[PDB]
Amino acid sequence: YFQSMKHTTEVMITAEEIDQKLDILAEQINAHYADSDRLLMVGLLKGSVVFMADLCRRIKGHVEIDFMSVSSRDVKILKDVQSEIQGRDVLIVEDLIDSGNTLNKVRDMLLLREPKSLALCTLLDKPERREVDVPVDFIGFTIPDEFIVGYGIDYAEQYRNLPYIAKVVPL
Amino acid sequence: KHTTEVMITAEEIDQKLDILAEQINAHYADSDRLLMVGLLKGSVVFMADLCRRIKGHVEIDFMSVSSRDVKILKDVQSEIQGRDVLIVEDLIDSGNTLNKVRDMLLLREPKSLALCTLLDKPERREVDVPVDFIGFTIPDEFIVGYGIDYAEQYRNLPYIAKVV
Amino acid sequence: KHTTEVMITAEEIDQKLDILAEQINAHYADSDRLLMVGLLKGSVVFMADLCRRIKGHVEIDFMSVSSYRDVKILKDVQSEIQGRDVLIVEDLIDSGNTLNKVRDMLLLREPKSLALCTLLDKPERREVDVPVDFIGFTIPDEFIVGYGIDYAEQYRNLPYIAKVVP
Amino acid sequence: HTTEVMITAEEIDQKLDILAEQINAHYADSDRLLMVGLLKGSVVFMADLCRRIKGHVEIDFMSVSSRDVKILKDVQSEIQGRDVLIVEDLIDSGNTLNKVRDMLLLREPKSLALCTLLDKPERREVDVPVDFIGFTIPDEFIVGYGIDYAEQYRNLPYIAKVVP
Repeated sequence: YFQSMKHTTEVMITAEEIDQKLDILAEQINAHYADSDRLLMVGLLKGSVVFMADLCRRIKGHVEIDFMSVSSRDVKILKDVQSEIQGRDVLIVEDLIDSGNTLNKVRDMLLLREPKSLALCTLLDKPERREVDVPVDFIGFTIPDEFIVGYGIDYAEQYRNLPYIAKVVPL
Repeated sequence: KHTTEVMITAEEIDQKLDILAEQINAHYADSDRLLMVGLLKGSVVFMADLCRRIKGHVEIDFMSVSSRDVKILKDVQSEIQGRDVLIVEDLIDSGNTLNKVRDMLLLREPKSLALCTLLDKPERREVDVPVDFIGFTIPDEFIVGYGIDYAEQYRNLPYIAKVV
Repeated sequence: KHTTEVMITAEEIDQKLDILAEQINAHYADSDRLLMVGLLKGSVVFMADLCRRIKGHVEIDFMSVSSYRDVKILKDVQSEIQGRDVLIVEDLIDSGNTLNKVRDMLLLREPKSLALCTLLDKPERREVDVPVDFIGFTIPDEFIVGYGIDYAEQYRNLPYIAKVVP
Repeated sequence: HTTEVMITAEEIDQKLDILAEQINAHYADSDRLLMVGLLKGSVVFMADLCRRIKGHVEIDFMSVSSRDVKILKDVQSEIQGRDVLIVEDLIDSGNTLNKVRDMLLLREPKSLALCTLLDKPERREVDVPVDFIGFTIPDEFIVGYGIDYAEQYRNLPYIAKVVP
């Protein structure tokens, strides 16, 4: 069987618009952590990697980065952070928040380790999809509930490496 | 420099496992299913012997973990939400690690969470962790065997020994 | 939708573990120290029982791998393997596909020696010819549970090996 | 110590275009490319490079620690029958990459290749095949663009020499 293309992708947010938003988020984060000397940025794999890579290069001061892998089902830790959390300023960095369910469970687990502070930063937010009230400190774009990919977001492990955010559109 | 001397014999442990199993079986008599979770590596021998005496629909699972920080090196594979969960441990002394594990598991909203330890050193307690089932209450002796190591050795002793 | 029927009693398993320990202990007579490495979750009861019968300076460890779909390491061993005598301890071998990948992974770490012990072997299922040094029982291709082996996560805690009658 | 730019962000950017053209030509005929990075050092290079690679691309990550190379987190994605590209920020001794390449070869990828942004050929202690190299550099003490000194400097947008 030959499988014909069944969808295409159309740019929704360009690489340049994302770059602009990162400048804004970095101004907000840098201002927020002005009186902090060290910041630990924790990304959730796989989706946060592109965003974390770009953002971390704009954050000032002593910055450390780390990653965790969790399952979306209870939230299971597939890979924990390698850094100590207690007494540290911690910023969780995520590509997209929709339901909030995963981020809320990750927040709760980290809070147990008594960071000095815990904040959450998401590039994209679908506020319509929210199912639990998780506090998000820094938000890039507010978007409708579209089928989106790119800049770390996959569909069937495809499109994670698009430099822009696209919606997946049927023929 | 050191040697080992038997403190609690294999036969004494065997008798206490029957006593623990009766308490556990009575406690979960009305439960749909029980998930028993051991912490690696120390819990494996105790868990292996104990789970064989527990009635009903039993599943077993393991975690590996290594102050408020904890690192989860391996989480449980099984679902926790809405299930009866029994944490199975060889020895509780400070309770520091167990308390952190208990707190993390509580976030997953098990129907119930309980703790069983073969050995308890109550004089060593540094945090108030609730312990539901205890085999033997012991002084702070330097002990190995039945899963408990010194520098990774002696976990395979069938008895609990004092290191002399 | 199903029942169980005893295939190997707890007594028969106990007797076979004595035979296996005799073989293992004789095999490692000259060994300074042995690392026994069990695969989770299936090997845990067999490991617990067997390790208590093995002589000398013994250390135990565990790994968790996904079933062969690649064989992925979900939890690696904590111990160093390089230059150690290592015995992999498994509940059951059938296709051999998973154990073959595990053996290969451990060989890459350059142990002093590597050997494999399985309590149960279904040789009519073998797809890859992984060398096994110690075998407890050779069994027909039956739907089996108990002594660490599950059906849908149930029955791992049965103290005997049982056939499921569907 | 202090730091001094050795390779600018613009220079890295120019080289990533060169690397991307080589990779894109090499994999023009590929059904699925899987790019695999080692945490944490490869994340920045991976993020930049993957955005320039054409076709069906998936990315994944492993965490390994050297003593044996133990797998702290394996890839989530399937390797068997796929074209796989290991993406690394720096190769010096090659020891860890050689063990990683060997482990991935066991999974029978269609093809396996290695790309590094930086190579210190004079530091090589094992013969690992490297298919794509960005910059060949002397054994300078360096940080930035994912490479740390005691966990610091990973977020520098350029590659800096540490001058003590």
